[PDB]
Amino acid sequence: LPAHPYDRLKTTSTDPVSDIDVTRREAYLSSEEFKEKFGMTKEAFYKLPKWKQNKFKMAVQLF
Repeated sequence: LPAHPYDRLKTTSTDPVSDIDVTRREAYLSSEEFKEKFGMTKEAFYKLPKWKQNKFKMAVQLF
């Protein structure tokens, strides 16, 4: 599926999207950028708990 760049994606941005996991807006980024901002890949990041997943998300301004 299509993804959006971090430069266009913000923690509280209202920009348009491709209609994906709203709860996982941060995932809207590419495996490279996303993992580059969270320091963890898809399987690596997703592995973390919900409480931690929501924390890191906003941590990189991605929520």
